[PDB]
Amino acid sequence: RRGALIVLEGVDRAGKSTQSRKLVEALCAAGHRAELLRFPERSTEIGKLLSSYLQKKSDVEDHSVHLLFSANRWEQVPLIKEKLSQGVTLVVDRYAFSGVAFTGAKENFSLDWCKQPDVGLPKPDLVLFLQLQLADAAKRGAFGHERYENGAFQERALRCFHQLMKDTTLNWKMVDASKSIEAVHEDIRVLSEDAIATATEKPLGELWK
Amino acid sequence: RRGALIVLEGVDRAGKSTQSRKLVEALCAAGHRAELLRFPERSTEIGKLLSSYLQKKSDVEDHSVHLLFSANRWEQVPLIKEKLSQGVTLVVDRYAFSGVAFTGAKENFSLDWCKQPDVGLPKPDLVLFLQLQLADAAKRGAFGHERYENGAFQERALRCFHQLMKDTTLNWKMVDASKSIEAVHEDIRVLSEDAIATATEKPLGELWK
Ligand SMILES: Nc1ncnc2c1ncn2[C@@H]1O[C@H](COP(=O)(O)OP(=O)(O)O)[C@@H](O)[C@H]1O
Ligand SMILES: Nc1ncnc2c1ncn2[C@@H]1O[C@H](COP(=O)(O)OP(=O)(O)O)[C@@H](O)[C@H]1O
Ligand SMILES: Cc1cn([C@H]2C[C@H](O)[C@@H](COP(=O)(O)O)O2)c(=O)[nH]c1=O
Ligand SMILES: Cc1cn([C@H]2C[C@H](O)[C@@H](COP(=O)(O)O)O2)c(=O)[nH]c1=O
Ligand SMILES: [Mg+2]
Ligand SMILES: [Mg+2]
Ligand SMILES: [Mg+2]
Repeated sequence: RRGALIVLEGVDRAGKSTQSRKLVEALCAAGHRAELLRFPERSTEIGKLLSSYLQKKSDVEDHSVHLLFSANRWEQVPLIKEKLSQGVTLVVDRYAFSGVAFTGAKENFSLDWCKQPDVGLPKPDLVLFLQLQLADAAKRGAFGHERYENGAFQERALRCFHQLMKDTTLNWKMVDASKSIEAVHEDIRVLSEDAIATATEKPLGELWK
Repeated sequence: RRGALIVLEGVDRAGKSTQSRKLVEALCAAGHRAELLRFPERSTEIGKLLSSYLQKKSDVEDHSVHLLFSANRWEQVPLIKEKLSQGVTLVVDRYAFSGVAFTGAKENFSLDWCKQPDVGLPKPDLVLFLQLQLADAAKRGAFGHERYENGAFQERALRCFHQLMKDTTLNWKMVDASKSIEAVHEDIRVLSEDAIATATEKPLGELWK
């Protein structure tokens, strides 16, 4: 019976990476086959160009870089489909919603244009959005030095995330990411176990189509 | 007064590269400022991944590779816009129509999906399509060893080129590429001088939007 495709999204410092790793751990301890994936996936050739751009070691024209982030996803599709088909649940730290939110926060990029490259990807069974006080999120240390890590940019991407949340065909769940690490974890684990039990029942969908 | 953006398209061996170089030469000898561009532009980091894929030194998932060909274009947009704004006419050996025709010849790729990444690019003032007997085109030596260089694939891309030709908002001109090199050249040169004279009159357009 297939695994579920579970995505964690949220603004920076909302706890996506910590909860993603802890969810895989709890799922494996509850006897599921589960694995962690992340985007961008920095180890391929595309991913290294992307990693360079984000660290500001290089600049890349905005359209091209949007397309590189989408291709980075499509190159892992064969692996995603295979693992799900084998009953492995995949927990993914960011996906195409981050792709659309971060480019669409830039001037002159329509939401529509930014979604197209990602149309057709494996459609998540569950899209968790980790909500946190952008401020009460800055009290989570301090913006890193990477591109996009500043307040104003974060605010334009959060609006984009909110447009994408009006999709009713995507199973979006909000999570209050202000609680402790263990409490966020328990909320996430329960919605994920629920999605996994239903997933083995419907075919993997296609994103935005 | 801006330069014109002139694109040459056609199936393999139709003479796109030879006519492109000869057109730039004739335009420069007639006192215009003109330069040659080609896609893919193999000297950037993206272009090297693309060059590797085409030579079959590497394989790349079909969606990702489509997106890489489009990003390769967008990374030269700043340069395209600047040169045109300075009165330099640009002669481009293949553009987004080849991008759409070659991926859309693959199974399960809609024309619509394949056009999106390229929506918004600098809109050619003149799109020359070099028509030639796919057969009478094989008498132009023999298919190279690169990807896509086979009859059946060429036939599916020619159908895609034909769908794209129903656009009425693109100034498409057919050229009979079966004649000699010098005769094709003279036909091309005259339509290009004509487009250059009108171009200095309307703003550079946006492709497919
Ligand atoms: N619920 C939480 N409460 C407090 N600190 C947290 C919480 N979740 C994560 N942290 C810490 O906040 C920082 C950002 O967490 P991280 O998982 O990297 O978030 P993201 O991937 O969303 O940026 C890290 O130091 C992490 O350990
Ligand atoms: N009109 C023409 N007639 C005959 N041979 C031609 C003609 N144009 C080009 N050639 C030759 O055909 C081959 C393919 O031409 P080329 O310009 O590389 O086409 P493309 O870029 O469309 O593949 C080359 O050997 C070229 O010199
Ligand atoms: C997956 C993805 C991430 N991003 C962003 C969000 C973050 O700023 C950055 C990577 O950050 P991270 O290490 O916090 O996950 O890249 C895009 O701009 N496009 C994309 O497709
Ligand atoms: C520009 C472009 C070319 N192509 C193709 C057409 C040719 O097979 C190949 C490059 O060939 P060339 O050296 O004959 O111009 O790449 C795509 O598949 N996508 C694209 O965006
Ligand atoms: Mg993280
Ligand atoms: Mg559309
Ligand atoms: Mg050529």
